[PDB]
Amino acid sequence: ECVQQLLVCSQEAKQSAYCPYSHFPVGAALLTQEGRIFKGCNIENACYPLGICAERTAIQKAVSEGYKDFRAIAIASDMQDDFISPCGACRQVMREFGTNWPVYMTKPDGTYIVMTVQELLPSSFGPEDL
Amino acid sequence: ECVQQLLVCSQEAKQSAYCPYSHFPVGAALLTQEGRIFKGCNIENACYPLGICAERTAIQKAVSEGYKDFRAIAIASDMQDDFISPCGACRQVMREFGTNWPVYMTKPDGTYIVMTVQELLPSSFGPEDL
Amino acid sequence: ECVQQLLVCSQEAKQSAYCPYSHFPVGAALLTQEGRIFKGCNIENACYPLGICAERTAIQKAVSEGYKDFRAIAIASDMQDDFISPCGACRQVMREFGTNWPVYMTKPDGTYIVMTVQELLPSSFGPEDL
Amino acid sequence: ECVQQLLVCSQEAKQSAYCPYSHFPVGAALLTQEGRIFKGCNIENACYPLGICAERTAIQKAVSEGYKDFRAIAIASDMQDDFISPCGACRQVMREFGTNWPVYMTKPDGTYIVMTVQELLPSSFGPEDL
Ligand SMILES: O=C1NCC=CCN1[C@@H]1O[C@H](CO)[C@@H](O)[C@H]1O
Ligand SMILES: O=C1NCC=CCN1[C@@H]1O[C@H](CO)[C@@H](O)[C@H]1O
Ligand SMILES: O=C1NCC=CCN1[C@@H]1O[C@H](CO)[C@@H](O)[C@H]1O
Ligand SMILES: O=C1NCC=CCN1[C@@H]1O[C@H](CO)[C@@H](O)[C@H]1O
Ligand SMILES: [Zn+2]
Ligand SMILES: [Zn+2]
Ligand SMILES: [Zn+2]
Ligand SMILES: [Zn+2]
Repeated sequence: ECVQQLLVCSQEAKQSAYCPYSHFPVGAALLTQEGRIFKGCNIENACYPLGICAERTAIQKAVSEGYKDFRAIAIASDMQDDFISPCGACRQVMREFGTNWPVYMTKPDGTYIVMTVQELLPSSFGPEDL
Repeated sequence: ECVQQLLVCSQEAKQSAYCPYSHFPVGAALLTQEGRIFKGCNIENACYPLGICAERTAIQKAVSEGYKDFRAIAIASDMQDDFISPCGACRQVMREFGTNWPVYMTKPDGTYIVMTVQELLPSSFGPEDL
Repeated sequence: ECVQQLLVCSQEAKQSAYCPYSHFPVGAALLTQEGRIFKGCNIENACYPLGICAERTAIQKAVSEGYKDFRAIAIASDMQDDFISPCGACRQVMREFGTNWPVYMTKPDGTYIVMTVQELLPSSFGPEDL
Repeated sequence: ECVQQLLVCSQEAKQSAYCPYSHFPVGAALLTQEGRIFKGCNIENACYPLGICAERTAIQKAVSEGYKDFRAIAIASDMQDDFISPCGACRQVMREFGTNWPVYMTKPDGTYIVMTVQELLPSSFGPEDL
């Protein structure tokens, strides 16, 4: 039941969210095999397209530290009627570093649904096709 | 058996591909409900991130023409041992305009596997969560 | 080939804008050497990072159609105070296909200011750097 | 706070670069007002459009950590002929957090050229335009 640890960490991360345009804060906490946890939030830009997601910010922070072996990730948002699910782009970056690790799509209260990168990105495009 | 029509159109589209960096040409042919077909290819940039996929180029061309109701899309590449599958990002743009339409992931010879946007992007993030 | 054409064409292009999130419509009119014009608009996505600008939509349309020349491009917005300037990303895609050509930053007023791709993105990163 | 620190720190950052596709490593060292430095590298993806630059990786790391100030940033590459300049997209993300601060474009030589965010992206699009 260490999932609990991640969830709180992703809600903490959500606090540093820079989303002045959508006002839709998002946080994520990435867990490596080593046991270290990397936090990330969405970072928008006046030119919407140049923004970045919370999952991407965590993965990129971890990869820049040398951690490329992930065990799981938890996403948090202020949405109530829906679990917070990663977008196609984020699912593609996750895929770059793993196919069988769990993604925790939470709700503000602590409830969540879990799916692996493969389940989220079936018949995925990947490194091997290049 | 009009799928044939799309496939050829996506291979035609693949010819205008501007991929000097990956040398990995990709074409796509989008079919609207009206029956019109929109072609697209990947367009790279020295700064890799600024590039764009073939599916995205077709959808964006169609949307800029007022077509937002899609019936199907076909992707073509020069890859042999794998069907050409859309990346997470492209699956997210498709989702923006439809959840139940077919995506034709072809092979150079004409063989292919088909899946809907939903199957490709399960538990998807979408407009409604905003 | 002529300014007026670009002013009205980029203005019409703005009409197809798919921007339910920003409510900030943008249009683009890319004039090729041949004399053909390509219209483009901003096309947003529920996941902000996956939207795309009017200029890129226009350029991508052109390239996918075989045109990589470009004599000029005009941008338009519903912004009455100040001319819409392209975002750094667009300047970067513009540069991939030339650094001298003009970019017409306009106002609904019909009034405009013009700057070359090179002036918009000085000491730029490009294909030569490989 | 000091040039030398940024030159070596951006150089180390380049070591974590995940660039199996371009084989073009890039490092970034963002100096915050506080005096803390954030390293970043380019992190590519099988789908080129989904990679991310060293500067954005560095900036995003910082912001997610609460820092939105920035006193300067240095870029580094294995490019011995010419200083690496940031791509338009990076300049655009840089601008979102200030337009005056310096950008140190370097050479493995230790030699460099410096230009402000504003000089790199003149007559820029920004948050004020909403
Ligand atoms: O970080 C995200 N992760 C989860 C789900 C959707 C996309 N987002 C962010 O939500 C905002 C609305 O698109 C924008 O800041 C995205 O980066
Ligand atoms: O258009 C694509 N569609 C299908 C599958 C993967 C991603 N690509 C392109 O393949 C190249 C390698 O990433 C790059 O130009 C992408 O835009
Ligand atoms: O097309 C654009 N071109 C010029 C100027 C700004 C960036 N945009 C669009 O404006 C909206 C605000 O970021 C978003 O839909 C962008 O695609
Ligand atoms: O990090 C970068 N910063 C500065 C200069 C160019 C763009 N890049 C990276 O160089 C590679 C070539 O486009 C790709 O991995 C980009 O992310
Ligand atoms: Zn995402
Ligand atoms: Zn794609
Ligand atoms: Zn733009
Ligand atoms: Zn960059």
